Amino acid sequence: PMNDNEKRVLREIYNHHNISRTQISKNLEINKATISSILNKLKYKSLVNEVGGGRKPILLKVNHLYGYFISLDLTYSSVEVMYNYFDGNVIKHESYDLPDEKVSSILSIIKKHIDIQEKLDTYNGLLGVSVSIHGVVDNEQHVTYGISIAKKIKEITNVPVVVENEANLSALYERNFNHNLSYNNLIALSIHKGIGAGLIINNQLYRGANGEAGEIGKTLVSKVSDNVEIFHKIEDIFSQEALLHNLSNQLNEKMTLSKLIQFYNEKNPVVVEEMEQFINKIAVLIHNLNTQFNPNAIYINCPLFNEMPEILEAIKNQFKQYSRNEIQIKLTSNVKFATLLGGTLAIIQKVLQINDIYLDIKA
Amino acid sequence: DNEKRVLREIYNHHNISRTQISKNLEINKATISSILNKLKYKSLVNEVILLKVNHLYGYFISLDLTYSSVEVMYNYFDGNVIKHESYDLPDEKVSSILSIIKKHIDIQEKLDTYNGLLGVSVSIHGVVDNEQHVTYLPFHETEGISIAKKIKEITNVPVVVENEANLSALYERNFNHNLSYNNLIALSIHKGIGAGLIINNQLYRGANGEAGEIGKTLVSKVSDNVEIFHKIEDIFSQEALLHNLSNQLNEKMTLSKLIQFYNEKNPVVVEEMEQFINKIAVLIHNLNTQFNPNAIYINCPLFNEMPEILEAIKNQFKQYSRNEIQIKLTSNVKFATLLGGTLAIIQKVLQINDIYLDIKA
Ligand SMILES: [K+]
Ligand SMILES: [K+]
Ligand SMILES: [K+]
Ligand SMILES: [K+]
Repeated sequence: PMNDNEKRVLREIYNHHNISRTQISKNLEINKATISSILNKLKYKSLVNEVGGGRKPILLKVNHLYGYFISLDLTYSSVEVMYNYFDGNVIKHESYDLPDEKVSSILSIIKKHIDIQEKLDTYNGLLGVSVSIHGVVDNEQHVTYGISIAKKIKEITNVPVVVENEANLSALYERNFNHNLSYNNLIALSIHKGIGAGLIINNQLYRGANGEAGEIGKTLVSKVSDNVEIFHKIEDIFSQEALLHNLSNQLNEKMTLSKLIQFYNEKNPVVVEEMEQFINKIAVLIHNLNTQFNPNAIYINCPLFNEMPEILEAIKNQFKQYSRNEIQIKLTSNVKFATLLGGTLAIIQKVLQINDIYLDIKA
Repeated sequence: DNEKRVLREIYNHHNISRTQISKNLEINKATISSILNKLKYKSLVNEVILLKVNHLYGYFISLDLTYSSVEVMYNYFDGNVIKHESYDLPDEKVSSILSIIKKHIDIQEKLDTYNGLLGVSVSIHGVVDNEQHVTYLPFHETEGISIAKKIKEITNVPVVVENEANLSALYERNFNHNLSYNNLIALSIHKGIGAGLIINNQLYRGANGEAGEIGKTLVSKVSDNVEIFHKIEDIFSQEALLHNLSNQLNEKMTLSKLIQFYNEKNPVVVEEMEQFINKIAVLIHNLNTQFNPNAIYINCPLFNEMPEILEAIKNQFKQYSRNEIQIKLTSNVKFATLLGGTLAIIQKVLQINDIYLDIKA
């Protein structure tokens, strides 16, 4: 009957660390008697606990032992497995090598290394699974890029499942990480094999009509050759994979990220020249994203930049040649866990059926 | 605010019964009758069984500051057009705009309404930040003057200032609300390239009011082994097209001359048009991969004069994408911007955020 007000009070508890009963009442404009009644039902269901002059305030927190969630990240070479308490806090994290591209190999890892009957000292055990992918998910949870990998995971685990693009999940993470700065407009820019963007617009993850918003890697740019204008996808020019493939052709050897960093630190001229060009293209890309979306901030997740964070200053310096806008240009706020923790947020929101959980999980 | 909800229902459903309002809002008939009696008492609503927004409560002014004119639209309280006037703009000066406003608008005139002028919307070819500061006005000389403050001082009513493409997107939202297109773009192609963005049924302006300033996107061209970056509005805006045809044909090219030379099948013009159509198709593909809207509404004077070019854009778009995005021309050539302005001032004065009224003239 009071399902909505129970959800509202629970959301306040997630969003405000050790909030008082009276502060919940004030935030929601609901009388103290009704807030006390709602809290008693939430305490009775083991969802919330009380925290251990004049009257002492009653402080509330989410009961981390109510159950746990699993956040999965299906990368190009691994299966990342994160376990989170009901309050979002990290229990443990594991990384498994992915022997090949097969979905069967992913499912084999999930079956072999995840014990779904394990309660991890929680009352209800596994409550839900988030799945992060390097692909496109439509608004009806269909992976569009026999049976979907998410539905295959839903059957193996037998709990609610959410599937989402990795850049979209990282943007949810950045929304909550920078919520204290009120950055209600931001972009999580992903540069790896492709170029992807997680878009936060007016504090909401914007997915577009088909879940393809922020598929910036597919943007077409022209180059006139032999008096013929040819269009190319920007991710075929300056994704990290395109940079490595280009350098493999120029140096006539197989280039890996580790070799690129080594050759760059050694100041190999072919690599230095290509890096200056790559840095310039990314600076122009940030300018273009700013004139299109005009966010408060952009958070770049590029393995090369995470290994050499000083390149952020070269991007910022090159950006100044094109624009005087004060957009915050940053690297990802959490190299290891932004995507995984964004997944934790998405599964919490789905299982609870509560939007705008602003919880900033520190890990 | 149930009083605001009932008023919004009456705006959104022209002639709605007391029982239909009750059903739409899930509020009992007695409370709806009580709310309606207060709204009738305030002269905001009139009876026709059916309820209508009292058009004689007052009126609004919607202004459009174009490159060469000051467009002045008068609207009743229900949004209906009273009249529209167009004044020549002698020069770029903001002082000349204010002189026209002071000379041709009688703010004491009630126009048979009870309260007279209730508010003014101002549409500009430029950037307005979220604090109503005009931060970019390319074809007009500001001279330090605050458009918002100066029009508010002259008219003594609430004033909203907004980008023309943003106002056109607000107009398309109302026009295509029955199709539930909560994500759309109003693409403006004239001297520059601009976009009004509707995201999740709301006008998205960005952190500085610069969202959709797509004309400033930089693209590179290698010349004499040097990579040079250019703003796309300097390459394929309508002005840029006319400029490159002026250099190729060695004569001053106007829109009227372009259409004439195109219909005559002048080879320089026919090839440049095929290239222009292709660049706009790629632009729509790029906007779709960036924003992925339900629909895009293009406002380009060349396309409004030759609407069949929409089919050539749609055909060329299929070479790049299989997406089912609706590609259309503006739903109202003459008044989308002005009527979007009417909507923005109605929403501001009433403090009601999702009004879907669709008048066309
Ligand atoms: K990445
Ligand atoms: K995305
Ligand atoms: K100003
Ligand atoms: K705009």
